[PDB]
Amino acid sequence: DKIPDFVVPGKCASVDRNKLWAEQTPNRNSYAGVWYQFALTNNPYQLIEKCVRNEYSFDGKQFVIESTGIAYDGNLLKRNGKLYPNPFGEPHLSIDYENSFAAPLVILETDYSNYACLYSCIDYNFGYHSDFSFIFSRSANLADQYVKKCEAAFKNINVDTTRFVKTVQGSSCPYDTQKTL
Amino acid sequence: KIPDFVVPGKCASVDRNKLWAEQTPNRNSYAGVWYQFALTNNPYQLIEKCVRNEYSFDGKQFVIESTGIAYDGNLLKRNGKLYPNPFGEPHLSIDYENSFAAPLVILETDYSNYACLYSCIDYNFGYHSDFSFIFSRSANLADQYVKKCEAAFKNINVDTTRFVKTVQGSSCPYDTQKTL
Repeated sequence: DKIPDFVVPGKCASVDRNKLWAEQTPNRNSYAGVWYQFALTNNPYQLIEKCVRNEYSFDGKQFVIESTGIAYDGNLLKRNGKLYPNPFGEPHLSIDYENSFAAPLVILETDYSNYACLYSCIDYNFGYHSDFSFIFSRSANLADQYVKKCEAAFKNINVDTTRFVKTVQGSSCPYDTQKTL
Repeated sequence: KIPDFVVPGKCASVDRNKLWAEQTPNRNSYAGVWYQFALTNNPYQLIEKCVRNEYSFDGKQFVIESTGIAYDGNLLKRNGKLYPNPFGEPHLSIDYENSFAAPLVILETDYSNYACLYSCIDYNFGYHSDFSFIFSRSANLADQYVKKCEAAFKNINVDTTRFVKTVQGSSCPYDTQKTL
């Protein structure tokens, strides 16, 4: 039987969240600014297809996010999000978007000034999980040397990195318009 | 051949503002114990049988302790919260430990006997998944109340033939559950 490639046998991987939380908590401000989605694994919840540009502002307690790009129907779209600590005190963040749902998000690795590797995972009641991974860049392109760092990080928690698909970015994108939305 | 909980089209419009206006003043009456009477197929629900949800309202949100028999036959406790949607939208978020948070609308409730609850998420490919529940204040629920819920789901075009009854009653260790 065929199932989607983002439904995978087994339980979500462990991820040493307490380590990452302690490393990231004092650096929150540095995570703010603009991040471009360089690539992601197949994700049925993402409404923005191309030129995905995420603007993060940090208010000391959470990040407010303005995500923009071209939707699957070819129109420009702006979505409003928030990233805040998980409400039960677990050492991870919730990413929540307006008119959507919220999901756990771990920053598996970032150097803050070039790239970030992101990960979210959900267990089902029937012996499978679904995970969603992103590679984020501070610019429209990202050098092979940083892509490999994410690839290693994902490979290490057992994610099939052949699942990554590159997002359209670059001078074909109307970034100046997107920022006015 | 897709799961019966992946449905064509966009999530339904549900008159959330009308609901919110009704329920806001009555939040305290929504606390206490609610049994899951029936639900549509849900892959995120870890508790299979004897599902008992205890709600406490602290003024801003509800704190939830959900208990019952897991799919492996063991007893399970899950901690949840229910709070206003953080963007200011007129609905609630239901959020469970080591899970995710989803929008939750109470389509109808009389507080003393039943509640009909609904959650919907849209996909980028033109389909949605919705999850529906019938809650009761007792292990059983009279027919007249089930029917009110069936009417409310029908009104939003949910196919009520998707509902399955949850095991409750004699076979359940509620006394032990209360203890977890």
